[PDB]
Formats: sequence, structure tokens, C-alpha cells
Amino acid sequence: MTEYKLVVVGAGGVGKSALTIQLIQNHFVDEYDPTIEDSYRKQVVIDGETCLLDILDTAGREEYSAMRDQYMRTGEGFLCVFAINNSKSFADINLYREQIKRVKDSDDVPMVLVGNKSDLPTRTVDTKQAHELAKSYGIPFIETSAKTRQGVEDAFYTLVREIRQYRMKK
Ligand SMILES: Nc1nc2c(ncn2[C@@H]2O[C@H](COP(=O)(O)OP(=O)(O)OP(=O)(O)O)[C@@H](O)[C@H]2O)c(=O)[nH]1
Ligand SMILES: CN(C)Cc1[nH]c2ccccc2c1[C@H]1NC(=O)c2ccc(O)cc21
Ligand SMILES: [Mg+2]
Repeated sequence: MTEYKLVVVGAGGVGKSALTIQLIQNHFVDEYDPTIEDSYRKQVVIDGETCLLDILDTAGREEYSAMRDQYMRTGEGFLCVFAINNSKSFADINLYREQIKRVKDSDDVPMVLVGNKSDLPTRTVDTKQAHELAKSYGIPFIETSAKTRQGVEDAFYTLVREIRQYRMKK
């Protein structure tokens, strides 16, 4: 089977861990426990191809902005997560993408934009800004909720599809 190293990146508290744990355990983590760095290996079937996903759940805390370089070189796909109710986390996406492009020295890195916490009545970033940002990067935009499980599989599986296309393309 084919391996895919996926990196989940974004500001602290956007729901990187809640999304990964929802994908892997079908459980919603309601408590906020700031991640240092966790990794999970999961076997899933995607479009009839058996995939071995090696998911890296990274630290959103800015004091861990030094571990980034190593995992950005090794990562094959990046799940760039922001929370739709946190404008700063949306602005932080540009910074994560610029860093990934510098480290990879490339314009096209397999990447998916994720708007998490879609279950909340208090969005500060409207869907139009999000769609336009992803459009400007040339990447899929997925709306998710780690609480309801909305778009969780779509987010990770779209990223795998982006990597697969990139490999077939290169
Ligand atoms: N309503 C709602 N709450 C969410 C969602 N995703 C995460 N949360 C909550 O937001 C808080 C932070 O979620 P985390 O997954 O721990 O955030 P994180 O990005 O992994 O944080 P760091 O590891 O510090 O970067 C927790 O209280 C979660 O329950 C979601 O889609 N909806
Ligand atoms: C191999 N898995 C058990 C863990 C794992 N999953 C990943 C998914 C994407 C990118 C990297 C990784 C790693 C690590 N492998 C590395 O080379 C590396 C460098 C720095 C790190 O912070 C972490 C890793
Ligand atoms: Mg976390």
C-alpha cells in the first residue's frame, strides 16, 4: 500500500486535534489540551486504493514555531486549519502557507484549506473570504466541524487526492 505523510497545521485552538481525533476515533474532544506533537498511522480505503496515512498533529502555540521547518520538509500534504469564529487564525493561514512554500521551494505543495467550527452561530470569517483565499492559492477549501463530524473525511481524503495528483503530475 501507498503511504501519505499528512501535516495538520494552524493557530492554537482552531481544532487540529479535535479534527484528527474525530477522523481516527469518531469522538469529539470537548476539552482544550494544547498539543506539543502527536502522530497517528491509519489504514483507510480511498477510491479503491489502500492508504496508510501518517498524520502529524502539530502545535499551534507560537512558542513551538521552531519544530516547523523539519516537519514541513518531510510532510507531503498540509491541512491548513483556521476557525471560522477566529479572524486571527484565518490571517495566520497566509503565514503557514508562505512558510511551507519557502521550506519546499515550491509554488504547488498538496494543500487543503480548512474552515473549522462550522457548527457555531458566531462566525467572524464569511465563506466568501475563505473561498476567495483558497481560490487565490489554487487549493480545495473544506468547511468542517470536529463536533458534528461535518467535512472531516472530506478534508483528509481531499488532501490525499491532492498528493496523489501531484505525484502522478511530477
Ligand atoms: N464547536 C466546536 N468546537 C470545536 C471544534 N473543533 C474544536 N473545537 C474545540 O476547540 C477547542 C480547541 O480544539 P483543539 O483541537 O484542542 O485545538 P488545536 O488546534 O488542536 O490546538 P493546539 O494544539 O494548541 O494548536 C476545544 O475545546 C475543542 O473542543 C468544532 O468544530 N466545533
Ligand atoms: C513517522 N511518523 C511516526 C511520525 C511522523 N509523521 C509525519 C507526518 C508528516 C511529516 C513528518 C512526520 C513524522 C516525523 N518524521 C520526520 O521525519 C519528522 C520530522 C519532524 C517532526 O516534527 C516529525 C517527523
Ligand atoms: Mg492540538
